[PDB]
Amino acid sequence: MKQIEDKIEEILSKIYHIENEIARIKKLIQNVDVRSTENAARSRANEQKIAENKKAIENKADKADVEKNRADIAANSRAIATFRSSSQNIAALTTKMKQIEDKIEEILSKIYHIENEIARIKKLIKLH
Amino acid sequence: MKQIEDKIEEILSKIYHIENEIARIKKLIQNVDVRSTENAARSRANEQKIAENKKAIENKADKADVEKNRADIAANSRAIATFRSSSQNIAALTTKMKQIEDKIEEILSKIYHIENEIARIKKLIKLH
Amino acid sequence: KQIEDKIEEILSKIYHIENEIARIKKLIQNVDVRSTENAARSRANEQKIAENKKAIENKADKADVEKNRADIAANSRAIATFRSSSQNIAALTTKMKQIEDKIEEILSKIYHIENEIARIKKLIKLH
Ligand SMILES: [Cl-]
Ligand SMILES: [Cl-]
Ligand SMILES: [Cl-]
Ligand SMILES: [Cl-]
Ligand SMILES: [Cl-]
Repeated sequence: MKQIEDKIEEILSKIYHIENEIARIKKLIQNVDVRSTENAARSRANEQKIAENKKAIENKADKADVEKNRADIAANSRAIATFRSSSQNIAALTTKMKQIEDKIEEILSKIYHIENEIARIKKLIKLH
Repeated sequence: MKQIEDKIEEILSKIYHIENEIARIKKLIQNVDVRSTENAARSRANEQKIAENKKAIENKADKADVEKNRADIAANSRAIATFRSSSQNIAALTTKMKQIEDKIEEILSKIYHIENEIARIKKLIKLH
Repeated sequence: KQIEDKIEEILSKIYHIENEIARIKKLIQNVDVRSTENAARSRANEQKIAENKKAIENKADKADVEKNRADIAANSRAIATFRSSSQNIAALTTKMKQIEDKIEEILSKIYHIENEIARIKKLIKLH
């Protein structure tokens, strides 16, 4: 009788409450199902950006290569101070050379004066 | 007894529906769980791979150092063609030199013949 | 009889269902959170990737360093040649020295000659 109509009253109340929870549950699963797929795309985007970075790195030059170069550069820099000295030796060998040419033209002229004297002397002596 | 029966029927239909909805929820839920654990695995791997790239990046050369080297190299190259006309000046000095060497020996040769002819003049004088 | 027995069943199915729902709620909640973590982790990763992309925009390519390496080995090959030349300076310096010497040899021979001649000029005027 009414014990039944109370169990039924309880049974309906539970059922209605169960229905609200399911609706609310379904909603939540939709919220999370959508996020997890936006995450799956966000992470497949990233792993492909990273394979680009991995690649774009296989292209950038080592640091050891560029520290060899800065050594070999400073090596050649120093060799330029070893063979910058023998530039001012040229400007010194040209002025001395020139001096030597001047003295040589002066020596020649003395010889030609001398030769003229000796021509004179050989004549004076045969004229006796 | 035929209102208690109508409500009971309403419940049996409602229960069957709720059961069917719960089966939908479970497998749906399962899949979001399955997918979210992938996304987690994917995002931590990517984390590892991002790290790897951060290190590799650290072993590559900063452009500014490579740009230094370029400039230094060019300024070395500047002061190297600069010392090509140094040796241009040499080839003139070497020839100008051998022109002086050939003179000096001729000068000597005229001088030796002068000496001889003086020795002659002197001997000619004493005998008179 | 036959009402009481359906109601009995119904109450057992409700209880069964209440457990399924309370189990479902913590599954969902767990998965919700795991996805909120996944979401931030993947947003962070994209920020880190985006620091690596910006650190790649401050490094030199292989081509440019390869170039520098060639430019250098040239300047080594170009110098080394020129280095062999400039030993020809040392040759002019000592040869100039020998000359300087031969000239002072010559200059002094001449002065002794001038002297002899000065005497001869006089001796011939003395006849
Ligand atoms: Cl997720
Ligand atoms: Cl370099
Ligand atoms: Cl260099
Ligand atoms: Cl990610
Ligand atoms: Cl990266």
